[PDB]
Amino acid sequence: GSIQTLNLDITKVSYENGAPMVTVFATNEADMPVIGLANLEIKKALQLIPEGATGPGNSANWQGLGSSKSYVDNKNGSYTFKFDAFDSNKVFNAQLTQRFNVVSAAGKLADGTTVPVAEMVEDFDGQGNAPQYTKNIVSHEVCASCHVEGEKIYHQATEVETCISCHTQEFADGRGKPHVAFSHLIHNVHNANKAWGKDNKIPTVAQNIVQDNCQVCHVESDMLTEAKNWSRIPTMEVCSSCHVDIDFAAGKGHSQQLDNSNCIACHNSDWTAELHTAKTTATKNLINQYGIETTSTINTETKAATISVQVVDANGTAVDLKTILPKVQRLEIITNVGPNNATLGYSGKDSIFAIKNGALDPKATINDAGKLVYTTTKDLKLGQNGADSDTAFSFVGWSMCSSEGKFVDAADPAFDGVDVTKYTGMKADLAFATLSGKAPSTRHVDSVNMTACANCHTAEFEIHKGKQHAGFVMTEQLSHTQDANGKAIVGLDACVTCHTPDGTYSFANRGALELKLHKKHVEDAYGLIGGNCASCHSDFNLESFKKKGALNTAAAADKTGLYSTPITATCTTCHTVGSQYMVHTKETLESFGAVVDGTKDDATSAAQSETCFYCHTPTVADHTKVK
Ligand code: HEC
Ligand code: HEC
Ligand code: HEC
Ligand code: HEC
Ligand code: HEC
Ligand code: HEC
Ligand code: HEC
Ligand code: HEC
Ligand code: HEC
Ligand code: HEC
Ligand SMILES: [Ca+2]
Ligand SMILES: [Ca+2]
Ligand SMILES: [Ca+2]
Ligand SMILES: [Ca+2]
Ligand SMILES: [Ca+2]
Repeated sequence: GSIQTLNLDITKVSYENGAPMVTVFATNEADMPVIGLANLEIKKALQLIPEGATGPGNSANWQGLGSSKSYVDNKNGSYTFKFDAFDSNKVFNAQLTQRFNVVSAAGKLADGTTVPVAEMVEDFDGQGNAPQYTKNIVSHEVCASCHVEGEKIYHQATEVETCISCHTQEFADGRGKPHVAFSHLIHNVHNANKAWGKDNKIPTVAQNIVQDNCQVCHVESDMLTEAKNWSRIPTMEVCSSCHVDIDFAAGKGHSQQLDNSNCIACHNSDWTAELHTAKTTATKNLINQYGIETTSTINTETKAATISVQVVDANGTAVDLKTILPKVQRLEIITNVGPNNATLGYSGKDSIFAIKNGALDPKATINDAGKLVYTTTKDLKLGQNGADSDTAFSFVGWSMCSSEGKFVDAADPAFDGVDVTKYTGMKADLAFATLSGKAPSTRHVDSVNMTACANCHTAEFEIHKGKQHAGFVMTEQLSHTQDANGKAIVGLDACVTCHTPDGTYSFANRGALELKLHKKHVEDAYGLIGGNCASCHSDFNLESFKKKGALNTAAAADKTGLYSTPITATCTTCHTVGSQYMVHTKETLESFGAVVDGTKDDATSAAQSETCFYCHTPTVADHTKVK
């Protein structure tokens, strides 16, 4: 027995006896009644003090009426709560909106059926009818973009409405701690201007992901009638959460404000909304002004790839590159071979900055058709490593010079790209060519795609933007397949040009794409992801292992490469051999056909000898499934 989803509805609220009687109906993912819940509770009963009631400019706030774990299982999927101690403070007002926060703890029914956590709020008028007014600003779904759905976020609960129901203005006032009001706390813990908690945690990582972008949590919605409160209700209590150096009482860093009466008179919604979103809006506008369309052909006699880049405008119309060359900050072309098992390594790949700060490299030209044209100089070794090695794949990244939301001419040929306020990474592209002239091989893209990355990093993520790279914006420009609904898949297959089976610049960094995303995110995003493979994966492509060879897993004492068989290499990124995270010894892994941190030749020869998937049957839902 296992329930996948527990749905909760408050179906009836009756005040016929004084204190409300509250009926909850519980169903599973199949809409069948759930009988026997043992940990159902009204975690909070509240009523809504309306906006301005506590003073001009002040927020609406949730006033406490108690809680209850007292209920009858009616044996039909419904549960009826009573309150032993309703409204201890004697503030109940039937003219106010009434809220109930209902939670069901993860656990087991009696029959042993597993039941997942469930939370909800529902609002009512003072007689249990539909409510007359609400404070509906955000919904739990925005938090699930970045925090694993169904797991506690910091503590107590899994859904933002539960946090909001306890972290009230009344709660903060009662503790003498303004900062624990949820509308203060939530900005505080994602903003690095001040630390939080006894430990003085500086939110460096939250700051680097969220970047004060109001629109990752504040989203307009017919379902959320107070969604525009983020710009319409300026208060010292909320604005000070990130604006930490103003003292409104003393008039330091701002004119004196003794209350919230005048904030909106000067801080109009249009200005607050515009000023906090201006820069991301302007950047997104610049990224969407141009595209590129890239082709690649192999000379059958020289075995060199020629890559052609067509700039296009927002409508897909040709732009001659000569017209915008002075504004191009960088354009880079990286070519590798064998899209399912890259063969040239990091050191052997072909790479060029065809354009730097408005100057063509002498190896790149613009033809009479207005296309940039570049021919590889490295030995591509086409056809030297089986059918996959027939195919060259070329990744194009580029950037435009930009200031205050406009493209500008490059004024400084030596501009180093460190100052990311001076340029915009643009839409990257991927082009395939074959030596044989047959259709190209392509890597699988059916297990991970850029939609998952964009949940935390946004669709405008300028990957590697800085001193070393233009910034790769990943879009349908480099899609070559569709999912089962016909949606273009934006794969990470182009990243393999550098993230090769031989690693990146050093044999020490687990640079292969099969290892690198796991290594970065298990080290730096475990608070968000932990073991949640679904944060990136729709599926595992286990069949892809049959196209892999050796994967670089370590550097020897002399700085040369050590390699593992590909399943062992992939699992060991998070399961280090000889650590507390890996039960299998090296000897045991070798008994299962593996090479652990051996020579490229030994790992290549053994790459299809691993018996791991005889026992292991990983799925995204449970990657641990085995024996
Ligand atoms: C991605 C853009 C995010 C969205 C949307 C939300 N949160 Fe977040 N949060 C995020 C990061 C990158 C971090 C820092 C993690 C780290 O490792 O340092 C956080 C941090 C928090 C915290 C602090 C405690 C913690 O879990 O580390 C809280 C309490 C928190 N976040 C809550 C939260 C809620 C309730 C959200 C929806 C309104 C929410 N976050 C959105 C990234 C993102
Ligand atoms: C009451 C039933 C709570 C619910 C639901 C949530 N939290 Fe909470 N939180 C609670 C208490 C009693 C405290 C200590 C307050 C104090 O006096 O210091 C907290 C504290 C936090 C903090 C630390 C805030 C700070 O020190 O600046 C965070 C980041 C926090 N709580 C987050 C949080 C989130 C995201 C919740 C919903 C998932 C949540 N809390 C619910 C009580 C209650
Ligand atoms: C998620 C990590 C958020 C980001 C980023 C920002 N805000 Fe936010 N805000 C968030 C929550 C969960 C809440 C509480 C909502 C509730 O129902 O209590 C808020 C609240 C505000 C408010 C208060 C509105 C009111 O009625 O008093 C304001 C003025 C506000 N938020 C503004 C704001 C701005 C300007 C941001 C970008 C700079 C922004 N928020 C980011 C969650 C998150
Ligand atoms: C963190 C999530 C923030 C909250 C909450 C609020 N603001 Fe903010 N504000 C923030 C940043 C990162 C910036 C710089 C933005 C940029 O692109 O330049 C700002 C800026 C302002 C400004 C302009 C700067 C100035 O010196 O006055 C104003 C007037 C401003 N912010 C007002 C404001 C108000 C009224 C808020 C509560 C509704 C508020 N901010 C919240 C980050 C955050
Ligand atoms: C008009 C007479 C104002 C009243 C009343 C309030 N504020 Fe203000 N504020 C005003 C100006 C002209 C500026 C500078 C704008 C700029 O872009 O330079 C501000 C600034 C702020 C900021 C930003 C602080 C910073 O980034 O340095 C915040 C967060 C802010 N103001 C909030 C705020 C609140 C909450 C008010 C009522 C208590 C309030 N301001 C009153 C103009 C006026
Ligand atoms: C939220 C749950 C995330 C998902 C999904 C993905 N990434 Fe991520 N990434 C996340 C965090 C919290 C951090 C560390 C930030 C810090 O400041 O330390 C990262 C880091 C990266 C980096 C490093 C560069 C950077 O901008 O910090 C890269 C290049 C990166 N992440 C890429 C990436 C890709 C391609 C993803 C889809 C496979 C991806 N991330 C998912 C949080 C999250
Ligand atoms: C060669 C021009 C590269 C391309 C194309 C991509 N990456 Fe990269 N990446 C590269 C180097 C030299 C390094 C540092 C050494 C190392 O292997 O760690 C990286 C690093 C990453 C990281 C780790 C964190 C960081 O340093 O930013 C991640 C998560 C990463 N790279 C992801 C990534 C993705 C998703 C790419 C396709 C969009 C991608 N890289 C392309 C070199 C190059
Ligand atoms: C985003 C930060 C990721 C998380 C979280 C996890 N995986 Fe992953 N995985 C990721 C990428 C970018 C790739 C490379 C795809 C490529 O083209 O090489 C992978 C690859 C795997 C593979 C190889 C098979 C495949 O589908 O490509 C396996 C078996 C795999 N990942 C397993 C896995 C497990 C078990 C996770 C949860 C603990 C997990 N991944 C998280 C990115 C991310
Ligand atoms: C990082 C992105 C991971 C990759 C890649 C893989 N695993 Fe994993 N695994 C990971 C975590 C964070 C955990 C939970 C650890 C804890 O105790 O909380 C696990 C757990 C397992 C387990 C269960 C633990 C045990 O002692 O056996 C198994 C069997 C397991 N993982 C197997 C496994 C295999 C076969 C992988 C390659 C296909 C693999 N994991 C990759 C994180 C990550
Ligand atoms: C059956 C005889 C097995 C073969 C063949 C392989 N593994 Fe295994 N593995 C097995 C069991 C019974 C367990 C523990 C399961 C549990 O829940 O406790 C494991 C565990 C792992 C783990 C998790 C390690 C940890 O977290 O400590 C990993 C990463 C793992 N196994 C990988 C792995 C690889 C790469 C194999 C082929 C070389 C392999 N296993 C073979 C059972 C069996
Ligand atoms: Ca209802
Ligand atoms: Ca819910
Ligand atoms: Ca802070
Ligand atoms: Ca293309
Ligand atoms: Ca075999």
